[PDB]
Amino acid sequence: MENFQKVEKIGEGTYGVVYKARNKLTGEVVALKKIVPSTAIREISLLKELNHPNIVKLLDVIHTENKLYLVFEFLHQDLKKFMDASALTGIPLPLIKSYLFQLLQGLAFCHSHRVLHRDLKPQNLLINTEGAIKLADFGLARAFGVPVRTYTHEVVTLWYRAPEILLGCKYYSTAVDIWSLGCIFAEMVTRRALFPGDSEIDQLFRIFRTLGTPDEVVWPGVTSMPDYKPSFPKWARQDFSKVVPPLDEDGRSLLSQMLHYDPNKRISAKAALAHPFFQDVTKPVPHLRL
Ligand SMILES: Nc1ncnc2c1ncn2[C@@H]1O[C@H](COP(=O)(O)OP(=O)(O)OP(=O)(O)O)[C@@H](O)[C@H]1O
Ligand SMILES: [Mg+2]
Repeated sequence: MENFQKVEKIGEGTYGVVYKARNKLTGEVVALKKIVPSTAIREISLLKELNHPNIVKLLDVIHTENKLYLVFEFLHQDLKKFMDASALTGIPLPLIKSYLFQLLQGLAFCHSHRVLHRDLKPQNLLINTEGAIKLADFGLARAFGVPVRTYTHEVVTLWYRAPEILLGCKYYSTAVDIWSLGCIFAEMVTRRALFPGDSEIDQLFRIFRTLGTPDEVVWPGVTSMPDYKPSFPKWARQDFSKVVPPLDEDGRSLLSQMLHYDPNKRISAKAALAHPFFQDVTKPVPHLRL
């Protein structure tokens, strides 16, 4: 830490506080996260080689006196803040599409190396002035554990959690990050979270009320999951024309496949990049005021 000057406190999250800092020798402006168990050091160290332009770069790992400091590339804004700033107008569709496309490329890269994010959400999607968007904190949930409250006792967002996780599947796949991104895609288009649950049962029941209570027809094996109960109410599925209205039929087809109940059938990131929705994809630059 003596090599870094804390410029400001950016925020705090699940695992610790994040500061904007300046490297006192390289001159570099970085984001410093102050979070050590053996398995986590090893796991965090492999993240250093998972480099991709749509993944926030992990520059260095500082393990000192029982404390762990992760040094990241710094981006000027997160997607929650961008959404809140664009609320009156909504993010134009071409930027939504470009962002979704780029995040899918990030996901196909990590997923092809068998690494899952596990906790995608707007705060973990960072943007710059050029039109790029990157996934932040990739791999940290597996490296450290995912607590019900943050280190600041603040609540864990359930809004983007895939239903297999909520139903108690222990070994879920890379399909959980596709569910999350699907949820974030719907939220960019409508300017409202898709499933804002405020407890596990609330989250699950918000899914069931839009997508229909899953059964053995749509998801073979669902009724035998750990937290599955035969007493769950039976709600009908709703039309995506009603769920994300402005979106065209390519968008709606892609989103429903990203929200498939059965994780084995949900589209993978690589097939999603070939969907017809991305046929006219471009890379606009956002209106960003730093
Ligand atoms: N590399 C980074 N560059 C710039 N700002 C960042 C960076 N990483 C995190 N921040 C921002 O700082 C704030 C704190 O992030 P942090 O990761 O602690 O919590 P979170 O993303 O909301 O939750 P989680 O801890 O589960 O990731 C968030 O708004 C995040 O957007
Ligand atoms: Mg984060």
